[PDB]
Amino acid sequence: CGYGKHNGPEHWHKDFPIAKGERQSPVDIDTHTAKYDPSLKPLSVSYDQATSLRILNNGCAFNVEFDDSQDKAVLKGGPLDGTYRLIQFHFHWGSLDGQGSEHTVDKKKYAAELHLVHWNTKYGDFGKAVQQPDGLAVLGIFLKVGSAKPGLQKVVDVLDSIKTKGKSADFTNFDPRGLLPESLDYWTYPGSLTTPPLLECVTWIVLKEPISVSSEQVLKFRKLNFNGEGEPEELMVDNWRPAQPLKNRQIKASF
Ligand SMILES: [Zn+2]
Repeated sequence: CGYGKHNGPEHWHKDFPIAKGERQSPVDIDTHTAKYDPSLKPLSVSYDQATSLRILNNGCAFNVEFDDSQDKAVLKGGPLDGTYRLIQFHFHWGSLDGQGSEHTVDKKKYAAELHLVHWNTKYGDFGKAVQQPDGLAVLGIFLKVGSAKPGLQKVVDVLDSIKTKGKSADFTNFDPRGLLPESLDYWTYPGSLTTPPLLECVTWIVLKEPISVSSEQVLKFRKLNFNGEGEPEELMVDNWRPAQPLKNRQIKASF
């Protein structure tokens, strides 16, 4: 995941030619071209039994990891067929409050974007699922800066213990329901992972309503480091891929 001046997103296609593929993410969501789809079934976010395990700085972002060895936290419904298990969430964010999201809405960039990553249980494990066109479902939630998000603060306050690449910390009993907005109204389209290997295995479900976080919460994201301990400091900021061509896809609205 290079995001620097010399290995950023514009360079990824040399190692990962699918970077110029037909169903790459993120995309700009043009709210006046998306169409309401009455065939969509209700979206079901079932996180009551979620079991968080750990938080890891992987040099790209930080991942909050879940126990996915049973259907404890699943996403169903919407555009999805079957059951998708929560494996981790992470964020992308900017150096400045006016940038950081991956998806855009009518070209608007948000300060950050939350990705709750789920895999289709029919494929047995995550690594098999990413090889399938319907392998993953990613729930995307925009972050704007305004009032503090109480449900995010436990995350913010462990970041000091995972400052550098390769550090992890115990992160049990975190409830990801605290990161959801009130409304589950969404846009959906077929896409890809937004970091290498950029595999075209994702059904994207992007919520229309952003959550608000405070300036102080996002400033703590920006104190993380892309580098490992003992290396020259490179602040973990602007870890987002810009919008990719929509090509032969239709974005559908649930509302
Ligand atoms: Zn992501």
